[PDB]
Amino acid sequence: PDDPDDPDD
Ligand code: NA
Ligand code: NA
Ligand code: NA
Repeated sequence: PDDPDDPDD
């Protein structure tokens, strides 16, 4: 969730 390019984060 913290990383707008990474659906898992
Ligand atoms: Na994300
Ligand atoms: Na950030
Ligand atoms: Na990233």
